[PDB]
Amino acid sequence: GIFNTRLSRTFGYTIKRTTVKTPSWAVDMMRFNINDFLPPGGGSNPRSVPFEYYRIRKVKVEFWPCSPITQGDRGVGSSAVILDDNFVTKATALTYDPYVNYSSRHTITQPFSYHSRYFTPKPVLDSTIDYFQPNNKRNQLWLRLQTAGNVDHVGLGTAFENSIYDQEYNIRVTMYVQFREFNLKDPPL
Amino acid sequence: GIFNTRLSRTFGYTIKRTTVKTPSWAVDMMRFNINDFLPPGGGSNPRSVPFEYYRIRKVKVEFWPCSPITQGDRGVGSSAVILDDNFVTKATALTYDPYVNYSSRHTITQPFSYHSRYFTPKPVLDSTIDYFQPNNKRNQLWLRLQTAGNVDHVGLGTAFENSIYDQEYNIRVTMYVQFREFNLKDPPL
Amino acid sequence: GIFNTRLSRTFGYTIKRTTVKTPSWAVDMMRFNINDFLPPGGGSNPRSVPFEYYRIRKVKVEFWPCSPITQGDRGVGSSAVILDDNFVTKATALTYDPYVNYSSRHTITQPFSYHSRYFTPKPVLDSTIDYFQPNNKRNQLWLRLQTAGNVDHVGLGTAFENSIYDQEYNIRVTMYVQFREFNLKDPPL
Amino acid sequence: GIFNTRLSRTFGYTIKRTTVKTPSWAVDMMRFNINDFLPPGGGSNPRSVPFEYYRIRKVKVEFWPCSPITQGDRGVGSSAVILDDNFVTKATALTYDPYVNYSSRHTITQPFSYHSRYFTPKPVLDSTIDYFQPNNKRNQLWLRLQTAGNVDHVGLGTAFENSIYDQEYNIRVTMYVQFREFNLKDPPL
Amino acid sequence: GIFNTRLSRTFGYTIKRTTVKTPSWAVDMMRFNINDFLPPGGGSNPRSVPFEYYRIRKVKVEFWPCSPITQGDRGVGSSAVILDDNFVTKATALTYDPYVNYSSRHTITQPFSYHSRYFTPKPVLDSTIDYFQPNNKRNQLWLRLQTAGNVDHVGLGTAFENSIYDQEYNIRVTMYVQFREFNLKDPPL
Amino acid sequence: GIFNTRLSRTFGYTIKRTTVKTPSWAVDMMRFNINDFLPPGGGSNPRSVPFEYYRIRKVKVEFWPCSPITQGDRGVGSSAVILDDNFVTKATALTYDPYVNYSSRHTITQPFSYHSRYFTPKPVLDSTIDYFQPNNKRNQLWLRLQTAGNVDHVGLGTAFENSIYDQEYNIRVTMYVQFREFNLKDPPL
Repeated sequence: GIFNTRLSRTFGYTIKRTTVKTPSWAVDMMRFNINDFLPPGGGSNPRSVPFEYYRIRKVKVEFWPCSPITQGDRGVGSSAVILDDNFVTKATALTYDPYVNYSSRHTITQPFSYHSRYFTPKPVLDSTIDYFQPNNKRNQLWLRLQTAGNVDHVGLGTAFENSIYDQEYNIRVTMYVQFREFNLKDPPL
Repeated sequence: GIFNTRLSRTFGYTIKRTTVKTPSWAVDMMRFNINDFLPPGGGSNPRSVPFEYYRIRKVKVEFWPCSPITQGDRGVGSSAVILDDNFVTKATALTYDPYVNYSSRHTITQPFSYHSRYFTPKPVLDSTIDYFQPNNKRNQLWLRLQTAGNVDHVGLGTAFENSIYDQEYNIRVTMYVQFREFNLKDPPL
Repeated sequence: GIFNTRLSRTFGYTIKRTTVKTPSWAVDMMRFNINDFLPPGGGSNPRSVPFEYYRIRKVKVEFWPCSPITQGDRGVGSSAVILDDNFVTKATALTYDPYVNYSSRHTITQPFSYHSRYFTPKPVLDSTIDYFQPNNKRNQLWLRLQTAGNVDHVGLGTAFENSIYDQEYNIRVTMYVQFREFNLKDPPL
Repeated sequence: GIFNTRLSRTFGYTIKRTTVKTPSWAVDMMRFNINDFLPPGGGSNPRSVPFEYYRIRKVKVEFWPCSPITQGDRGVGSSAVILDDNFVTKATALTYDPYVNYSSRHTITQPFSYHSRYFTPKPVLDSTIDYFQPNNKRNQLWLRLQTAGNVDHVGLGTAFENSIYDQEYNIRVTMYVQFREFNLKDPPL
Repeated sequence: GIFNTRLSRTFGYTIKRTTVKTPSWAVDMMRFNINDFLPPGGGSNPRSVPFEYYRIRKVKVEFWPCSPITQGDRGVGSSAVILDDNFVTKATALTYDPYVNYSSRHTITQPFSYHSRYFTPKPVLDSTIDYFQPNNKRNQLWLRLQTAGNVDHVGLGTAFENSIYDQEYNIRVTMYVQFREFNLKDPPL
Repeated sequence: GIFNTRLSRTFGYTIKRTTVKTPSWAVDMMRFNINDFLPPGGGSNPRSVPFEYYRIRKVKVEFWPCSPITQGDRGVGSSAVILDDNFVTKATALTYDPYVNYSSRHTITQPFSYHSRYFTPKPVLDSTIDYFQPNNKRNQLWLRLQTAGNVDHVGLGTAFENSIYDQEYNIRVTMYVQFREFNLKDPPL
């Protein structure tokens, strides 16, 4: 019983100002979990979408700027796809862009420019070995939609060039999911 | 955002015994509401299936017998489709089968025989005028999936021939529904 | 169980004389109900036509004159189709023909001339909102054939030019109806 | 104004037990009249189906058993079509099956088996001469739908083999009729 | 007598500032009535457009910004189509975007960006049941153009992200309507 | 924004009796103005049909008789089309029919006979020069729909033969007009 749908979530991210003169970059990570998109249900149905299995097909991360088009001290960054839960260490002012030479690098124009990334994440099945599957719609694993313990999906790391002014963003993540085995429970009343 | 699925519900019905010698029939009615198939949800989602609109496409009423194949004093009844909320009055021992000459009559062999009816119900929009639409998949009205006040759908009336022995049934109603406008709400935690 | 038939009814209408010199018009309305065409039945069958549902397909209103061809002070009127239960107010001598500029106006030659109107009426489901369906034979609503409380159908308003002489008419309304679900009940005797 | 419909009626028949050891048969007759299927109407319409003429096209006699499938002392009988109102005399325990060598004989397995007969009856126009028409849909006579004096149609005789146990049946006769000349009368109220 | 035309109306909407630090959204609703687009007429014609019936085909809601392109603290919202008169409750600072996961969601870039929505509304025939028709130009109901009591059409709800600065908009609603039955009345003078 | 419609108006005309023995004719004129068909509106809309421009395409003048078919002293007259506002002088008993040799003459049988004239009028732009356009639907001038000062259109003159009895008529003029530039004004309330 397949049901392809779309789930979204919005949150903020700010790159604080720095008095440093050099071009330094701010590094951060981004994971994706389905608990943040799918709330708990009620009653005999533990989740709000009554299905048993799921598998995330795609994610769309949108960096919607919060800064005016008149803001100066512009910069240039990079967003890369990291499917293994080993990101570059979080840094405030690093002397280089680590994600620049990555094959999945897209340039981030800053601060007042929109940046989208559309990709297929991978689940963290074993963080010790960090193995994942290649892209195959027919062979992608089905995970279970747990009650409160779903596994973290992974796949984006960023590097933003710091500035004299604060750079704020409203980040909207949209997960395109595919469920299976409609499992609604209908007790009497 | 269409999602065709299937919702079921099971309950009992018994035709008590009678010392009456004549062939008399027991008349009863059967309505269908979505509250009995779809429970309430939890949190910001008032229902367990996160959709706004619905429309019932078909219903399958199954009379699963509870009686052995050796039971005697067998009989013959009738099930008809009544799309307007004006049934024949409920009777214990009526001297005739009212639903026999109906154009939608199917014979009910009793007591140990299975009886199915598969049809398209109609909602009770105005019980004073009792108007309904003909069968058209493209023009069927969309109703709202209310929180605790959904409207009763209608469409089956029965007439069972009484017997010296009690005739029990386990009735399984299956509604084939079609939802629209996925409306999941994901607050923080 | 479809059965298309034809039901008729005859009654009178008179436009009384007036000493008024000007050309004035007499306005009146015309509704259609099935109780006036279908009498009550007898016994377990509440109506004389043993069916459950109905829907009026067409109506033919015929103004058969009662006046001789030698009658003078002739005039000219208008008949229009009003499918919403908000007619021009009934008037005895109005200074104009209100139904003249209506898109459904047919000229009424008076007094000794025959006037027919053949159209599809609409039921009064909600007089507050006054909504109706367009003409579609496949999508027309089925109403219930009530026992003594059927809903009024609507669709004709007239304007007759007054005269020194009385103008009488014998009005024959013919409704072309379509029933469904033969529901005869046959108790013993 | 043709209207083909279907009228039904249900009643009981029992073959009482006998201590007789031999194989004996119980003979009985079965006539069909439209008064038992069509009740009287009400008011100016003397009958509940407002038509003038009728002619019976077919009849379906269904012997629905009342006995369990575990009942012993089973037997074998015969049902024949007798279109002339001269049946074999009614007998309780006759030493042979009279209807066995009839060209229209169908075997009746007893007691827990269903038996249907579908045929075209004939009216009793003159019981002295006992003449009837062959099967022709285009040339079949139209009779009048009388008020309380309709003519008996004929066409089935049976022979059931007696048993130590009582053999009960619920007999459902369905007549497929064809009416003509819709004659509804609509007085005022 | 069909006449397709276009009626417009302009009004303001402001999202007041908030000292709240979090990303919160301001929720509001939007209904459409024809009294706000069609004024009352004069004399025997109660309305300014001389027609009897109407049905709204489409509506175009245009959020024309009032804010400069240099305004900061930008945000991201959502507009959805709600055809049933049960909107998300009006809120000043809600901790999430309720209309984000709706199938009819369009992103609203704020504050200095234009947002259009073009859709087919539905009338509020019964607010208790909240039923509406699917999109069909041939089967869409005709309503009556009342004098001062027309029914509210429905179909848009919004969620705007709050900001430190006031976000003003000039909202221009354009209804594409279709009238019927030209009913001009021409008394003497 | 074109809108072709139809506007009507009804009024009386009488040819009084004369003791004169000779055949004399009564001459009269007939102009057409849109103020007599289109009333004033209300509010910011000065007219009841909310358009700016107009041009009259056709006019249908219908002489509906008021006299019985038994009336004697019958006669013969003439109706001609006069597109320039210079009619034959109005006369009570003229010794000849002036409009008889006109190329646009149609015979008027009197008194109990219907007479129609269907033609394209012309506006009175300059009564001193009296110039008009030939018939061309594509090149016909658009006039302005003034508030209370519209220009008179012209195009019919008549000659009725007098009689011993009074000859009354109910004259119904129907103008087929074409408007342009829908200009509805919708202030607040």
